[PDB]
Amino acid sequence: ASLNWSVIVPALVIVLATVVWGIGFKDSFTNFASSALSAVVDNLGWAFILFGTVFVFFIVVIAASKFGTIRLGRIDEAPEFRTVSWISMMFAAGMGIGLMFYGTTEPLTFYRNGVPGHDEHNVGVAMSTTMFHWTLHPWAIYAIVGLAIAYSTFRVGRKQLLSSAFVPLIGEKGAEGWLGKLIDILAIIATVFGTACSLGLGALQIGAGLSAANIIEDPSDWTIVGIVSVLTLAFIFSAIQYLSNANMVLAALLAIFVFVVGPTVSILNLLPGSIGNYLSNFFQMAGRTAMSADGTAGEWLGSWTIFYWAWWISWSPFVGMFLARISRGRSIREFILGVLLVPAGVSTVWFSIFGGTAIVFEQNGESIWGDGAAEEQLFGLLHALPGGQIMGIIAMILLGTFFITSADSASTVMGTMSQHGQLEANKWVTAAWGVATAAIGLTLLLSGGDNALSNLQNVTIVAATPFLFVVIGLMFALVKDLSNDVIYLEYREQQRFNARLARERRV
Amino acid sequence: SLNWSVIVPALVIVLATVVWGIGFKDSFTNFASSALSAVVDNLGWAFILFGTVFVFFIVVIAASKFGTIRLGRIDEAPEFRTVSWISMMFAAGMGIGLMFYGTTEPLTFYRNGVPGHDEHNVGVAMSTTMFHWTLHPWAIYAIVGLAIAYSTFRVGRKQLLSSAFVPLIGEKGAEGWLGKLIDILAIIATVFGTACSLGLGALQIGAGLSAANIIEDPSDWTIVGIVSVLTLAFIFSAISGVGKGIQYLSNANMVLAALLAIFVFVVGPTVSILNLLPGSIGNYLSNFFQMAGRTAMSADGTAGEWLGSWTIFYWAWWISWSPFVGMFLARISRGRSIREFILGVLLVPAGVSTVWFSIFGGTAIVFEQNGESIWGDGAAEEQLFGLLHALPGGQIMGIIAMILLGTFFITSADSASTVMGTMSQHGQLEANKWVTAAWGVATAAIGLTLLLSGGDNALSNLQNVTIVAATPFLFVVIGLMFALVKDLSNDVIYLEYREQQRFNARLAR
Amino acid sequence: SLNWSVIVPALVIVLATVVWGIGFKDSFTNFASSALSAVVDNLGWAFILFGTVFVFFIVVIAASKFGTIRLGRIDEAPEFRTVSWISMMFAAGMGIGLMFYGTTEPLTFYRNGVPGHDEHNVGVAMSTTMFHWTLHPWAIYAIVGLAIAYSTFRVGRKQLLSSAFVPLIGEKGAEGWLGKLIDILAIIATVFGTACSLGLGALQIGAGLSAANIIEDPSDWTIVGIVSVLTLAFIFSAISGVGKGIQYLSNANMVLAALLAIFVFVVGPTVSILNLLPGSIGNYLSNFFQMAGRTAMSADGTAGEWLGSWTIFYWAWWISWSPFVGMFLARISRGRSIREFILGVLLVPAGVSTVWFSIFGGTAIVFEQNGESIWGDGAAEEQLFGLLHALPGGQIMGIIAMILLGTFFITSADSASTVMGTMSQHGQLEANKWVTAAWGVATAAIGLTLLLSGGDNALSNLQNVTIVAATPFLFVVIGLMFALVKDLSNDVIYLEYREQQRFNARLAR
Ligand SMILES: CCCCCCCCCCCCCCCCCC(=O)OC[C@H](COP(=O)([O-])OCC(O)COP(=O)([O-])OC[C@@H](COC(=O)CCCCCCCCCCCCCCCCC)OC(=O)CCCCCCCCCCCCCCCCC)OC(=O)CCCCCCCCCCCCCCCCC
Ligand SMILES: CCCCCCCCCCCCCCCCCC(=O)O[C@@H](COC(=O)CCCCCCCCCCCCCCC)COP(=O)(O)OC[C@H](O)CO
Ligand SMILES: CCCCCCCCCCCCO[C@@H]1O[C@H](CO)[C@@H](O[C@H]2O[C@H](CO)[C@@H](O)[C@H](O)[C@H]2O)[C@H](O)[C@H]1O
Ligand SMILES: CCCCCCCCCCCCO[C@@H]1O[C@H](CO)[C@@H](O)[C@H](O)[C@H]1O
Ligand SMILES: CCCCCCCCCCCCO[C@@H]1O[C@H](CO)[C@@H](O)[C@H](O)[C@H]1O
Ligand code: NA
Ligand code: NA
Ligand code: NA
Repeated sequence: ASLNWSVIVPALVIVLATVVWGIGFKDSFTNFASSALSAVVDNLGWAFILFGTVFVFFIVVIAASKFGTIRLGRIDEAPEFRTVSWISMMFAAGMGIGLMFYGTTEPLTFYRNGVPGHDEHNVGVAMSTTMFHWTLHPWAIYAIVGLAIAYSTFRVGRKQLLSSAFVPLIGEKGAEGWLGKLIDILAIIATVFGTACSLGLGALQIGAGLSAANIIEDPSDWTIVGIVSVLTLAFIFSAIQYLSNANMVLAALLAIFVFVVGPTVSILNLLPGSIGNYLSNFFQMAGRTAMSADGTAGEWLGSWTIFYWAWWISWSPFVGMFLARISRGRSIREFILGVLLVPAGVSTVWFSIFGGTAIVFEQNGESIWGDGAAEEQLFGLLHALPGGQIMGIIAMILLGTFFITSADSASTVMGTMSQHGQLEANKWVTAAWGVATAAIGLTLLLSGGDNALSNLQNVTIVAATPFLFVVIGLMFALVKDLSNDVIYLEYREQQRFNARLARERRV
Repeated sequence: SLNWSVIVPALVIVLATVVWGIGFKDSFTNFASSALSAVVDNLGWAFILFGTVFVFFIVVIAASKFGTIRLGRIDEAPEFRTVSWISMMFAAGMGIGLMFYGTTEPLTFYRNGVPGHDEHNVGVAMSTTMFHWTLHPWAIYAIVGLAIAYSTFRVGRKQLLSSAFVPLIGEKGAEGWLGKLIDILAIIATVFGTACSLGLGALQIGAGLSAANIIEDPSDWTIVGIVSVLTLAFIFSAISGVGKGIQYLSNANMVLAALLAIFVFVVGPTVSILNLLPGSIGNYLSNFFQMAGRTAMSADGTAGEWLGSWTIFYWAWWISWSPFVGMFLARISRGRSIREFILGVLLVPAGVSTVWFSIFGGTAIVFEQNGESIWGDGAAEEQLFGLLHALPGGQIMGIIAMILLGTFFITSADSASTVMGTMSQHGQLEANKWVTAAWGVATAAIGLTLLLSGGDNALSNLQNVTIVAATPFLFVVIGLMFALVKDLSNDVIYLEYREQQRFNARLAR
Repeated sequence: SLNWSVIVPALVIVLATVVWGIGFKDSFTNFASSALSAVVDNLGWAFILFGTVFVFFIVVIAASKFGTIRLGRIDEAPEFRTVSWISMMFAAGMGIGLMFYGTTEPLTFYRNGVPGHDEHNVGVAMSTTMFHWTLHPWAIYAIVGLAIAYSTFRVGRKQLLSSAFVPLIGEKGAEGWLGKLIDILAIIATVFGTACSLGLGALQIGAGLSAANIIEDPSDWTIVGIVSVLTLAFIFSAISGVGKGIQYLSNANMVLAALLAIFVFVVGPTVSILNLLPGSIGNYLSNFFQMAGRTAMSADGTAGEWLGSWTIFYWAWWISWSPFVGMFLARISRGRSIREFILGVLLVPAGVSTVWFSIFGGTAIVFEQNGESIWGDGAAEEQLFGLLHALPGGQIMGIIAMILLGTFFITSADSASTVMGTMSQHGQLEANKWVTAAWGVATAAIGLTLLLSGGDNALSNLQNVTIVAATPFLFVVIGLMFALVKDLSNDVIYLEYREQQRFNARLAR
């Protein structure tokens, strides 16, 4: 049995090529990234937008059908994790700097400028579209992949790999053929690029925060390299439930502080308004394409919606693998519902607090927009409240933990996929994957410079385009696998044997 | 016998309110206004959010596996015929809200508009009226009635609100201070809700008698006489015990309501009404979750006063009526599945309300459009008769409207006094006559005080007081949601199969 | 064993219509216009309300416990392959409506707008097209087909529309005057709904021939020739009934439709079509109840003309096609679950329609936006050919569209004639050849008289006559809902248990 180097060599060489290209040819690299972004958006925004909603419909249908009763493993099998631990490690493994970066910038921006098909200065629209971007589509994508891997690995006992879940469509040989290796390579590439995007955004935010805190006058690239090296040493020392709990506690502390000291009643007013507007406008936002607003929503979608849909598909491999790991013995209905609704509620509360505070300030006359730097909005908001100077440090500690709870899980899963789904993989390969993620993030940030944000968005969309089709195909693979279950095999066989009525009619 | 520990606090608060209202009608009004402002500003979000959470919760309970549990033993058959059951359900749960706001509400929303929408929009008017009168209120009633029914029949506990919280607080908690507090809150909510209904009924009857020329001056003594008659009835009803007064008056209510609705339908713009019907339902389900999200931050944060006048007042009113309506619903729903109940309570009254508002609001809106407006001086109690006198043969339908105004009240305020006696006698099905009479007189008193104070308005005071009185019971209803979930999850049929999971969880480690 | 009592009433109505249309082309037009106005004004609410009630009803029936029943002997299996089954359902369910309104409808709504919305809105245009062509119509078909299938296979009753009403009127009623009336209404609706399609198809073929410049100028003789050809086919195709011509022609229909769709998709704005697709479904599902609640008094009360032209006409058209399409759907759905037939009928045709309207309406709208408008004179019968001639290699596609029109009509006309034969022969599967030929000739004659009358437009006359003829059958479908619920509830599997619950209720003391 040959070792799985056919999935290691291509990914390494591709990422090294990307690194050298981004270093030595910054202008050419940026031009190529922009051109690829334009092509991908123009030709596959429809695919992203359509299947974003098809995922949510598919997941609800699966949990409301006969398949919901199944359990992940042998019949009447019991779980191994407590419910509270299960959710605490669900939310903290599939989240990063997304909430901290776009907690304030997103609803405030949509309030100020508006969205296609709607006029500016509409709090309901701002909050509804934020909830759209952060509540049910993103976690439906994770639920589909996690459910597929959990079904493939526990009920059927296959190896813990993405290619395994495709066995019904392609067969065991196909799982071990070129197609399975291609799927694994695509998964690894998507993981690396998604995590690089997250690392870059988080580093930018930490740099802006340190600049605001007056520790540093101007954020230097050397500071970013130092931060990444510190993270490298930290995780290397590490190589988790404790860190997940710490993340939840720190996030709760910061949210509670802002809620108590900010406009409490306005936040609590925005809660029901946010949820109601979200479900009023759910399919009007899901049906938004480049042909809306007389064909003027292309740029907005490429900047906001398609970026998010590609971003959350980049993280689907390693988040889905983790969720499959931590969901042994749970029913399908319980997996799907925990995953889709607990993180959705957390995100709702987070965005309500921070977006509501920002919008209330913008209404009162005080402004935290400033120059419009998306990386300094959080710290501007905090410095607009008493005790912000001490909560900045808690925000920085949280930021750090949000990527260390995920990068830990990205590297572990990437090691797993490179060893035929072994529970533990080579430490050296894990270190190499961590270094690769760091290197990709750093080169993207440096190459982008002024346009670092846009460069990250373009690259993640390009890298995540291939895995959209993998996730689409995995829907059919999961359906076929669930249909062909031991419970219903005999019944469907009886119907198939009763298929002689067609022959009788032809007679 | 009688508790004597829930009665005394309740009577003390009622008498304090009465003396405050009569002795100092300016201080009372000022306090009511201040408390209303504070309550709205600090708990409108609670009212608005949980109004919708109730509907979601009850729909999920009906749709889930728990909707098969019968509200009796497993081999149980309903004791009431479906038509009689639903007739009593509607007659107990709807007082004078369809008569008072049948014409006023859609007409007001057409003329003035609604936050976040342009005026003179018939679809919006009808949709928001249906929002206020269809699903959200009967969802509250279904939750409370289901909790009490499950507590009393399937588990056999005492017929009280406290007994439904045994899952959360246990028997020692249901007999301690918390049980007494819940019973006192339930009694107070019932008294204040019924008093608000009594005040609105008295106002409407006075206006009607003015219109019909039976009495020239609607002075205070006329209102006292109206309340005295309205109390003598509804006290003889649950006292003489000469027969099935409750069922006979329920049937009379339904018959008179049908008669008046049919009259207006035939003599009014029939085709316009029938056009409104599908339009009303479509625009409702179109804007159902956009109205559920309307709050004090909507319309660029200027919708507070409108919500205080319309939505929060309604949500408090229906919450305050929840205790005794829920107890009655539990009473007449033995041996009915947890889904037949949750779908005969949600859907039948919602359809009746839809038809009622379609007919009356459509007639009013069509008259407004055609120039024969009936707004007059804007008195909410002078709309219906103003409408009725605008149709041929309507001069003799004022009397039927009054008879109907009365019957609606008598029927529900006889369901309320019976249940209050039951609560005050540790869950005795057949309450004491004297306790029933005392609660009826207390309700009448409170209604009279609320009406007399602030005579210039006489309507804002009712809304302020009912919101303030019903604020505490919102949390009781939410706790009822959790208690009901726990009690359904801990059924014997589910216990016998789920115990193995807990037993084997430790072994599997 | 011909009926001779259902045939004669239908024959005299058809002959009266033909004579009136031909010999008096002014009186017929005036009467049609007057009847259309009256019917719309007094029953638009009925059409609009029950359109959505049908969708809700069929969804509930598929979701409820009745979904598990099989439409055959217990533990029976389907007799037709799923792909062939669905191909036949789509090919018989619809004829020349996607070829006629594929381009005209979305383009018209994009240009002029719809009531309550501003013009030049792509989302609105697509959403309302989808509304007219996706869920409501196939819901009507599902209801009627399910009723007939359950009456015939599950209960072994006769294959008639009167038989499905046995639960409500009893066997003596099924052979009584009411059964005869229902059968006559079914035949009349079938004839007058198929004549509408024949007229539209002939008009479009004439326009296409004019566009191709095969004929110097169209004349009534060309229309008569086209109608005669389309009658010879569909009368020469039902004669044999042994060579399996219907399945082969259905497959040919699907193949040619796919070919034309693929050509337009590849050569037209592919990316814009693909952009519209998810946008279409989203906007449908957003404004699904906003459109369901659109009636004659929406948008300042000027939606009457638009509704009568578009939505009520569509509703009436599909209701008129319901008898024969439902009987055919029942015919080819033996031994399938109720849920599997209701999903197969509702969803696959809805998806095919969505894709069709995307590909064609999207191309038209994109051309409108670019300035290459295909509107021309505005005639609805040549928008498609203008569109095709606006694309490279669109000259052969003219001929392909013509053949597709022909096959479209033939596949449904054959089934209509066969079902009329079964109706006229007491539900015999194999009808007499002469009855089939006579009914085909009657359909052709009605189409011709409708087309000749009102020669200036010839389309408004078709719409008026279709609405008038399909009005009576709306109530037959509404009654079919109740009949179906009664027949499903009283099933053998449930009859053995609900008796216990009924007996226990009576002794509830
Ligand atoms: C004025 C207001 C009017 C409108 C009100 C509408 C709002 C809700 C009203 C209340 C409805 C409660 C329904 C709950 C289920 C009850 C039945 C049950 O136990 O079986 C369910 C079933 C359990 O399986 P089962 O045991 O096989 O069920 C059958 C039983 O065996 C038992 O079988 P049985 O033989 O005893 O038969 C019982 C019978 C009882 O059924 C009924 O009577 C329920 C009727 C519900 C439909 C609407 C109300 C109709 C009222 C009929 C009576 C009219 C009276 C007058 C009132 C109206 C006046 C105008 O049938 C059912 O069991 C009902 C099945 C429900 C199927 C789905 C219904 C939705 C249809 C949607 C059609 C439209 C499609 C396009 C949508 C486009 C969207 C953009 O579970 C499900 O399939 C789901 C149930 C829940 C469905 C509704 C959920 C809400 C709708 C979506 C809301 C939007 C948000 C969605 C996402 C969430 C986040 C936002
Ligand atoms: C989280 C809040 C912020 C929003 C975040 C995004 C999510 C938005 C949606 C939030 C609403 C969730 C509604 C509840 C979900 C279901 C929860 C659940 O577990 O409930 C039961 C799910 O039950 C259901 O059937 C769900 C029904 C949901 C109905 C929709 C909500 C009500 C809508 C009311 C308004 C209607 C009118 C509006 C029309 C426009 C579980 O039953 P079970 O399947 O475990 O039982 C076993 C049995 O075998 C089942 O047959
Ligand atoms: C824009 C306007 C919108 C208007 C919308 C109006 C919607 C109306 C939808 C009505 C749907 C009713 O569909 C419903 O189907 C279920 C299927 O089990 C039937 O269900 C019924 O079956 C039998 C009694 O007959 C019982 O065993 C069962 O408890 C009962 O619920 C109901 O008799 C029928 O009423
Ligand atoms: C404007 C017209 C009305 C539009 C309404 C849009 C509504 C969109 C959002 C749906 C959210 C569904 O959430 C799921 O519900 C399932 C039950 O259905 C649960 O099983 C599941 O757990 C839970 O996540
Ligand atoms: C505008 C604001 C709208 C807010 C909408 C929020 C909607 C919340 C809906 C909660 C529904 C709870 O349902 C129960 O859940 C239990 C736990 O899963 C089940 O055990 C039980 O069976 C079931 O009845
Ligand atoms: Na994390
Ligand atoms: Na009453
Ligand atoms: Na056809």
